[PDB]
Amino acid sequence: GLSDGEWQQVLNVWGKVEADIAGHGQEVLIRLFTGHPETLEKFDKFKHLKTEAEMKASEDLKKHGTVVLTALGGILKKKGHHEAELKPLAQSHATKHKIPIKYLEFISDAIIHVLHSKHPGDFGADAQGAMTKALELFRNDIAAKYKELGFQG
Ligand code: HEM
Ligand SMILES: [O-]
Repeated sequence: GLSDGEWQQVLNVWGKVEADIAGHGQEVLIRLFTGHPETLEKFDKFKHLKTEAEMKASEDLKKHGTVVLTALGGILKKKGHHEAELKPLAQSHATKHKIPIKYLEFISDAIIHVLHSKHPGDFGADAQGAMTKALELFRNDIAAKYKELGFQG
């Protein structure tokens, strides 16, 4: 798990996201979709986004980014005691949305990238370490639920 000190770093970093949830969420999704176009195909409602300009101009994409980061933030604030919050997300992503765990790895990486891009020089090595541990814990707990379901893709 994460130490108390690491959790404090995670939630300090998260304050930066909370100042502009929509902006961070949009950039995370655009980073995901442009780096990994297969992920866009999982979103019937974003499939029409044929260019990054279209992605940037999409208010519904920003809206979904808000939904995604709001959910993640609620999970992070539980500091690992997130079974109730995480189980339903894992199950909806496996059974309804059909999201392979690889794509959760991709979005975790996107979050780290966006944090550096939006806060260059203000996302220190300790902060990156702590946030990485938190995202790995999130991903790994989802992975356990995916295994229960026998879900791969
Ligand atoms: C940080 C990781 C993620 C979080 C916190 C998250 C959160 C959410 C939430 C809260 C919803 C709405 C409720 C639900 O259906 O469960 C949702 C819907 C959805 N998610 Fe995610 N998600 C994540 C990653 C992903 C990834 C990586 C993909 C695909 C590459 C994805 C695909 C979808 C799709 C297709 C929907 C339905 C969208 C719609 O048509 O309204 N999610 N997600
Ligand atoms: O999502």
